[PDB]
Amino acid sequence: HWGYGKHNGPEHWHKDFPIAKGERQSPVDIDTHTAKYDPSLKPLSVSYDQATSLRILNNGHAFNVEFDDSQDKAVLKGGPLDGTYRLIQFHFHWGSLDGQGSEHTVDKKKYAAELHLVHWNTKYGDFGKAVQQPDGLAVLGIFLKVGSAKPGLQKVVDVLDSIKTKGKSADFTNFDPRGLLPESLDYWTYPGSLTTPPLLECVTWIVLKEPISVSSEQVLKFRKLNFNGEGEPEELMVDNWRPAQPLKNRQIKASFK
Ligand SMILES: [Zn+2]
Repeated sequence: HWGYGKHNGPEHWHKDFPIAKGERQSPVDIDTHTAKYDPSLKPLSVSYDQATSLRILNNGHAFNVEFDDSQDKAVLKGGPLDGTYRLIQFHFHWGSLDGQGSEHTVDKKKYAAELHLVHWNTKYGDFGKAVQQPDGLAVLGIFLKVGSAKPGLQKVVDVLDSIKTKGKSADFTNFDPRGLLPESLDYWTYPGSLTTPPLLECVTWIVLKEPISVSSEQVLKFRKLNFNGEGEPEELMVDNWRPAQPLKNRQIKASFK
């Protein structure tokens, strides 16, 4: 029964998931002056032209846009990664107010939201096996700020009324995740974890420097979702973000000077 409330939020997770106090937890603050440029890091290769989106699901903590990951259709490679990582789903974390919502921070700055494109390492065969490995996942994190609308987000925003409550799903085919990417693929990278229970330490994080802009109307639609099921007391799905965790024995690397 973990969540984001006063009685079950991030400060309680360690009781059920002791790895919450582990050595490589996420998110973290990205101190830009202390990140080190690593000239040997390769450009990212984001290959989403053949992506097959299938469905959108309200899982009670976020909404996931799910993809067919039974072939190499939408893959992430390069950068810090060895091998090929398949896109399984993306989701967001967002705030009740524009001044909070992101999980990672940049020099302590919080963005309005954060997009996570979740990929798993094909050498492990399936997602459930991948999360048990220290190099199992690669998550592309993209910050959202409020300003101009993001046209490529609109199809997502418009279906949210159909998945208001926990356990609702809707068909969501032919969505192109390339419309959620900023111009630049400059990034920071570090080893970390899932940011929701089970908090497994299986993620190579790749956090883009350049945020995307979304409109106030778009983020407001996020905030109309519900954490609860239909016919349960309504609680708005907002502030579904875990705060920054200690960096411990990790160095954040930058792909750019
Ligand atoms: Zn996430």
